Amino acid sequence: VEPPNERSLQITMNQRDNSLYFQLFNNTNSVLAGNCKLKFTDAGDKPTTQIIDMGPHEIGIKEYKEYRYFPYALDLEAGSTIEIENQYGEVIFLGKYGSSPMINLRPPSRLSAE
Repeated sequence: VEPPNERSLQITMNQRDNSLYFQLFNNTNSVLAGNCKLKFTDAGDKPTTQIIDMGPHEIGIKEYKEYRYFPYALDLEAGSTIEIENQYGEVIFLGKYGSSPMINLRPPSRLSAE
């Protein structure tokens, strides 16, 4: 069974008039790093080149951030996948969108498992 103290990362989305907002909620028990970038996508089938930057600023635990991009008058759909590419350039957390704006993320690659 998966290891304990196994937290995750949630990210909320909110599309407005030719614009899209993405909120983060470091639910981890460690801490978030900066100089990261976001690799959000409308849905996944035929998304856009929507690419946001996390800036050099980092995020802490139980923290929170709000990134706004544009233009973007699209229509979010169930599938909107996201990816947080740290300074390294390799996504660490990813998650899709659905009914709710906020959806768990988690790494696309396993970390450890007994």
